[PDB]
Amino acid sequence: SRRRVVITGMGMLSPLGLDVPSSWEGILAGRSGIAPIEHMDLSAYSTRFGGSVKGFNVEEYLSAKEARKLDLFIQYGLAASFQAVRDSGLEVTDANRERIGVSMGSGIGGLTNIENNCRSLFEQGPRRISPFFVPGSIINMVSGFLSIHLGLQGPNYALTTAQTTGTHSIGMAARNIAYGEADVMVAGGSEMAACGLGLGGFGAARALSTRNDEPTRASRPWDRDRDGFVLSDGSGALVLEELEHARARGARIYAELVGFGMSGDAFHMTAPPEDGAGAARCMKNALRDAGLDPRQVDYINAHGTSTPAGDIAEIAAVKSVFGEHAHALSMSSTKSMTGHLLGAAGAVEAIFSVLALRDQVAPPTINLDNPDEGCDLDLVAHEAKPRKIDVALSNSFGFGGTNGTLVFRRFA
Amino acid sequence: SRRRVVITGMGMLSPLGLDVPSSWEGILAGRSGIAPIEHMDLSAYSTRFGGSVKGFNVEEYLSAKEARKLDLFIQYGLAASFQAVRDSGLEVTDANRERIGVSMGSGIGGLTNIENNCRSLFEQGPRRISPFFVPGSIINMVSGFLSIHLGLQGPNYALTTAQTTGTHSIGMAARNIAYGEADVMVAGGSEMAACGLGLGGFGAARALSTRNDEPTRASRPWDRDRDGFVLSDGSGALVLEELEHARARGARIYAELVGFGMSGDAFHMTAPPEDGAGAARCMKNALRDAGLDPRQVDYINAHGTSTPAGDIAEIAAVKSVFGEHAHALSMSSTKSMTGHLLGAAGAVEAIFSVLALRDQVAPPTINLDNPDEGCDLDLVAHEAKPRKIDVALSNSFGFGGTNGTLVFRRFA
Ligand SMILES: C1CN(Cc2nc(C3CC3)no2)CCO1
Ligand SMILES: C1CN(Cc2nc(C3CC3)no2)CCO1
Repeated sequence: SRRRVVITGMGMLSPLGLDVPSSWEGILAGRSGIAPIEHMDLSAYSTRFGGSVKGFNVEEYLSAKEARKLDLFIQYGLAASFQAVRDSGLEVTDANRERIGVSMGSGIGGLTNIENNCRSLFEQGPRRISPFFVPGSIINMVSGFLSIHLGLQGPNYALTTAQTTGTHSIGMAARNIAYGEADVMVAGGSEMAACGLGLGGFGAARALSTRNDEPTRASRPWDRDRDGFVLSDGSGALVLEELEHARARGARIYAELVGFGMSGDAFHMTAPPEDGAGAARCMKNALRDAGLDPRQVDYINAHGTSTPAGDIAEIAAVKSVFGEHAHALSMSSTKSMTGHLLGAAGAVEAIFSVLALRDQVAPPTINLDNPDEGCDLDLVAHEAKPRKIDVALSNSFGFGGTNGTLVFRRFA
Repeated sequence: SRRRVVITGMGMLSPLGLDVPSSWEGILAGRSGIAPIEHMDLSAYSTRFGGSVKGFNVEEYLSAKEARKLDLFIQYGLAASFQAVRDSGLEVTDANRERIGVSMGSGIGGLTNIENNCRSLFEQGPRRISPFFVPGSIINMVSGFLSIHLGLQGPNYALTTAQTTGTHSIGMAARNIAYGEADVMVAGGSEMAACGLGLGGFGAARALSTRNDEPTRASRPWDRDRDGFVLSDGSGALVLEELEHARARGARIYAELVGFGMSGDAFHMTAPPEDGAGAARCMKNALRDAGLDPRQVDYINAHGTSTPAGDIAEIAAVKSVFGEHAHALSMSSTKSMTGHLLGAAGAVEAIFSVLALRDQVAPPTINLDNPDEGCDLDLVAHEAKPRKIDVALSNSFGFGGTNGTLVFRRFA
């Protein structure tokens, strides 16, 4: 029968920090991680800024010899995973290594690497493609390389569900533990899509904010002057652990993961439905999975991408699910500060959701100067709000009409 | 406790045929689908051949306009999925659409699309990138587009576990049904990595057969003259269904999915351990999942990629798991005929395993002229072998040491 799942370790790279604590300090202080991109010439692009990881030192984690072989998304994924495992205090042994797995996901994985090897192929020919190109670029190699370095012989896999990837990765890893397929899972996601193909591709779809002259104000979820999402890089990893296994070894437990929902919109390849029907189905699945009265929800970390259609869909979904209680809970988008980490958005946001529970504080939606038509909930505009939070919900939506919800609550 | 999962529909594109029965006919006749790759200049490449899908007409499935938006891997995935759903006779209704989900995966996804947009990007800059570039290229758009086209509102996700994708997709879908998260899932994988970056990428790692003079002899699993895998394209989709749901509507049931195993080697990024300790744990895990003794297994559809290290690891793994029954089971690599469909390998091989149960026949390992040192099992050399098959295993082992086993059993 179904076992309980707790969070015993967390790790992160974000535009606000090279770990969880430094990232969280920025979240609570309403700091923006968004800046003109310096690694390349974006003068031909309609968007020239995003959320870069600043000062990442791969030699805190990996040999320069291994690092050279791996795309930044894999480097970021491993850094976050190592942080999480260290933070858990878990010791891997011959006694438990078959029961510890990994589910670290990505939207596109090694797009920089693919672009660079494409450049080689077109300018020089196939003989200049790296021998490390495939294992260094494909999405499942965070899971792969992590398992190799730590000796994890449990379930080893990777999700790719676009902007929903991190939430799905965490939820399904929890199910692995819940149903007895593993006792421990490292789960989350990593993204580094800030190359010509990523900024170009989202640019061609007009999905990105073009506020090049004021990048820290670009990401403004529910604000009437929003004009698309801000592209950001990084990684979130959590150590998920069966409750009795955590109690047995004396683990510090951050919070309990009580609920997971998925649903398909079955609406459109890229646009969410205006009424938030699929998002509402997903949150209800998750609240029923957690055995909760919806009025128990104190805080929602919204998907909150700063797109016109996405942001209003979410208000509509929240109003439909929570009715009058929609006015009592706090909902915020940390994407106001971090931008949109795509495959990693759900993973960093699950971590902010857990910290919202630890510190009893709703992070702000910065840049929310003029809430749009119908965006009349407590959206924690401008400044962090200390408040009672027993239950926190993290939403993600993505291309293909793919929805995820995670429900966390305090553990004592 | 757990619900029972059966297979009520199958769909396929392979190097042998544009559907399951035509592909299966090729398999039982020992036909090769491998040939020099056409309409692509491979002069500068060490490998010039592969398993291509021949005569695929996407307009049987999609309008020309919707096909132009989608990478070939997505087209192939949708073809297999639409075949599988039509094969099942399932009627999607408002009453059941929330209970029907999709998990169609890929190893890379849209390399061909990415390669052609790199061309535009380097030659002309970002302004020639298609607006449909991102949604037309990302791995979760087979699940996305299928869900939208058929109105499927159940769990909607995509796996990417390299050469293990198809096996994990089917296994995890089976779990969704077993634990009551869905009543029906369309599951499997698709792949089209026959571009410069795919042939070039694998070529640079020297992973491919370079037997350009005799492409149909290139794929020769456990033969002493094998020299790497053969890159192939295509798709497999299965309709997985809870047993009482299949029986209520009078579905034709091909077989029962009784077991699913996952394991990580935690060994090497691309090579398996020589003893196949990983594949052995995964098979043992799948038999335990099915409540079956190794003695009950009759037929194994091997990973059998025709790589020196992979083929011999699988022999060690089978001898270890099965002991004094290892010679009594038949084990064949259909990759001897199809080549390696990468993320789709496990999907088309699950279908071949199901059909082996229906037709009571072990497909051949063609080109097994001179079994290697230790390759003394019943590998079904050269020709199909009619026999008693009650239980069939399908193995997948991939980059990152990610392993998958499915266990199928006759139904009645
Ligand atoms: C999550 C982020 N993903 C990243 C991405 N992929 C692309 C191009 C190659 C298709 N540009 O950026 C897209 C899916 O959603
Ligand atoms: C099964 C196929 N996988 C996908 C793949 N990626 C590549 C090049 C871009 C790196 N070619 O194919 C890799 C291994 O798993």
